[PDB]
Amino acid sequence: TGAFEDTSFLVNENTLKAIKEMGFTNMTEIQHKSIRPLLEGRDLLAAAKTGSGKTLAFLIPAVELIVKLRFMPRNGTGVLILSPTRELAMQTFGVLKELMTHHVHTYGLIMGGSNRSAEAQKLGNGINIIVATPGRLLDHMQNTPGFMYKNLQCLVIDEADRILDVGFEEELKQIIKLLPTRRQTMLFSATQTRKVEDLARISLKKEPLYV
Ligand SMILES: [Mg+2]
Ligand SMILES: [Mg+2]
Repeated sequence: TGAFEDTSFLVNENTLKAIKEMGFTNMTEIQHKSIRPLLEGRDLLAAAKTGSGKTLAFLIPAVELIVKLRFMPRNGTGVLILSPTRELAMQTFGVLKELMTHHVHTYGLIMGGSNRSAEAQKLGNGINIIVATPGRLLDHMQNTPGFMYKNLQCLVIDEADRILDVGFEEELKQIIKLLPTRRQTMLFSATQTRKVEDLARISLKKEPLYV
């Protein structure tokens, strides 16, 4: 039973209600493979491509941790999603926007070269789930002082191979280092590369692999 409605206990009803209003009925392969285990709290290494429905795969358990632990603007940041490009960062964010329609928790797109000071003032408020792009996020983490990440629960790395290709290998190593180690970490990459396997060691602990 790969339907979405059988994910009620495991995932908040307000999440399923939104997803039902998105027009989805049944889970894709990676969703079925990934969600159940990710809810339990395992670190995933996924060999996924765009079109697999991987976005929802990582978003459902991400929003779940934020709702479960009842995060507030007070609590700083909870989930951190990394995207190579602005196109994908925005893409993922639009989905997040749809999924958060029946939630009160704070979410924002702290990505791309676009008005740095307005983002800083925004993050100061307390943004629970953040869809971001690496190079700019590190800039906030090193320079924006009122940015709280100490409470981080989930870290998602979308299109890992594509992140390295745009030249963010060092930007990655430096965000991960500065992140609290007690966390769930998810790694999605279409192409299994030598470099990809290396930052997987840095990011993950003992992953359930999914192809
Ligand atoms: Mg660079
Ligand atoms: Mg991928």
